[PDB]
Amino acid sequence: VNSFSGYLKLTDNVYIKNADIVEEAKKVKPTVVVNAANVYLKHGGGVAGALNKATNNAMQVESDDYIATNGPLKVGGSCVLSGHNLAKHCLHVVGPNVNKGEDIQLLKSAYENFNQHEVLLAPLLSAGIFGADPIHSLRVCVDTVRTNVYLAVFDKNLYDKLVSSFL
Ligand SMILES: OC1(CNc2ncnc3[nH]ccc23)CCOCC1
Ligand SMILES: [Cl-]
Repeated sequence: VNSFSGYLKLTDNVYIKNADIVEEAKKVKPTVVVNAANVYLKHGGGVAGALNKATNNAMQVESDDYIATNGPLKVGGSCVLSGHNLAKHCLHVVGPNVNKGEDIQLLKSAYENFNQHEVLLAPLLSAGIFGADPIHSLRVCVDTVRTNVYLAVFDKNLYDKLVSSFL
């Protein structure tokens, strides 16, 4: 039993809700919140910009030190950093950015990072400003993630379409 509330159950391990991931994280304080990161951990917009703003830029400060030490992530890769005031940990996961020409096949590799964590609050990878089809992202999530994932979908209109078309 966990403290996630109001989710629709899609499969044995995948749950979905119309919610602002920032507000969800502040309420639940989950062990792991997933950020929709880029390889530079430049949290300028989308989910990443919103999560960073909620940390008063502390996420960006930590991220800049991480990059200065380690260099960029790989598309499809991830790193675990602090969750600041939002979660115990933040799993920064890089889905492919379609608006950069990146190979959508890497979306499965990106979701595989979730399997290293027993429970996660997460957005749909590569959705929004990363340019992928969210229906496809949800399908890849369900077919790749085996741990317990709670998906926050900000757009109410998009949430209803994902549920109604879910196979
Ligand atoms: O959910 C999508 C990604 N964007 C966010 N998701 C959750 N919480 C958020 N807070 C700020 C941005 C944001 C992906 C599916 O298409 C709709 C947008
Ligand atoms: Cl977005």
